[PDB]
Amino acid sequence: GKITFYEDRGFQGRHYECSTDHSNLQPYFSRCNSVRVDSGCWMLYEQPNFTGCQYFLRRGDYPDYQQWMGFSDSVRSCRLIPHSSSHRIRIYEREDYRGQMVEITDDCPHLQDRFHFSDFHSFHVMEGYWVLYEMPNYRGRQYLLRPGEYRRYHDWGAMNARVGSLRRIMDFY
Repeated sequence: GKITFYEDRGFQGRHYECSTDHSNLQPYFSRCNSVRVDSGCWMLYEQPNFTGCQYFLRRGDYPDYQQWMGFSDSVRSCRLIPHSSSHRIRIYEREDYRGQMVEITDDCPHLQDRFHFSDFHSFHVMEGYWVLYEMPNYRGRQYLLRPGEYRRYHDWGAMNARVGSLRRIMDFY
């Protein structure tokens, strides 16, 4: 993976070339107003130690933070998402894997209109890496879901339970 951060929009000003996870990007730049993703899928985080708002980026040019649905120009830590050869998640109606459940291996641009239930409060990621989104069609607040268990929204770093869509992370081309 290779990603480059730029302090000013349109790929200007101080920049930093990165090919690894970083828990603290503050030594290399103080703001991030544009990004070039040479390769790989990335989760960027507004605050150090993979905290605060999260944003999914993949190969391509992002001349403004709005292009990664940024809340601001803050980017202070990052993860390079490893490859997933398959994706499998269980979606549950209530917290702690209770209520109705559905298991999917594809993307879901609208949770509400698609299943036999209309409420979504816990997830079990069996395979692969996903991005959970606040709103349908992959908009709003973004949350990385890694292989593992998410009993309630606190587990995926949300301030509340609002969810709308689910996308597998895979490299473009």
